[PDB]
Amino acid sequence: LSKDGDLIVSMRILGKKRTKTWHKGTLIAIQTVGPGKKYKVKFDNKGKSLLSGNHIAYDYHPPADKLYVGSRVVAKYKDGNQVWLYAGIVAETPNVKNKLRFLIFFDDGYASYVTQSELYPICRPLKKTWEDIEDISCRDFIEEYVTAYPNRPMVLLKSGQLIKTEWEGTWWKSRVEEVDGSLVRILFLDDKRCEWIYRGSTRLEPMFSMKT
Ligand SMILES: C=CCn1c(N[C@@H]2C[C@H](c3ccc(OCc4ccccc4)cc3)CN(C)C2)nc2cc[nH]c2c1=O
Repeated sequence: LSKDGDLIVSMRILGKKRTKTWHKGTLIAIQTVGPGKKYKVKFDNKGKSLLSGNHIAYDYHPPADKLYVGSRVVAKYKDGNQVWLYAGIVAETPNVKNKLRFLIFFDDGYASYVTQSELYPICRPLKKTWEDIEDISCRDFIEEYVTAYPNRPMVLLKSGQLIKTEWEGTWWKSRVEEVDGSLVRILFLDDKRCEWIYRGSTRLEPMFSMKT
C-alpha cells in the first residue's frame, strides 16, 4: 500500500518507541499485514520501527470540539526542564472550573492539565479506546471512569488539610499544598516529595474510605 485514508507515505508523523515516549519521524511505508496494517516510521534520530495504527499520531493538534472524554491522545509532560511526549486519555474537556484546560490521564498513572496546543491525536485508536493500555490497573480505572462519566466521586480538600496518602503500599503522613481543578498537590511529610494526584484517586485516604 501507499495510502490508508489520510495516511500517506512521506508525511510527518509521531511514533511510539520501546521506551513508551513518542518522537517525530516520517512515515516511510504502509504494509497490509494480518487483518490490519502496520506503519513503518523512520525517526529523526535515524532509527526505525514498524508500528500498529494505534502507536502513531498525527503531527498536528486536534481541533478541540473533536476531542472528548475517552479520546486517545499524546501529550507533553515537562520533566523538570526536559519535555517528553506520552500517550494518554482525555479525562476533562475545557471549562470554567479547570481554567479551560484538558485533563489528561497518562497511560502510566499520572494526570495533568494541558492545552489544545500540547495535544496530538492518535491515528487509529481502538473503538474502546482504553483497550490498548498495557497497565491493567489503568485499563480498568479508565474503563470505569469513561463508562460512569459524568459520575466522578472526588474528595474535597482545602489547602492546608492533612491526610494520609498511599505510596508503595504504605500510608504516609502528608499535607495538601495546593488544589487545581480535579487535582491536588500532596506533600509527603517524611521524605518531602510533592506529587499531583487526581482528587478521585484512592491513594488519598478519604477517597479510599468513601470507596469501601
Ligand atoms: C512529577 C512527575 C513524576 N511522576 C511521574 N512521571 C512519569 C514519567 C513518565 C516517563 C517520562 C519519560 C520517560 O522517558 C525517559 C527515558 C526512559 C527510558 C529510556 C530513555 C529515556 C519515561 C517515563 C511519564 N509519565 C507521564 C509521568 N509519573 C507518576 C505516576 C505517579 N506519580 C508520578 C510522578 O510523580
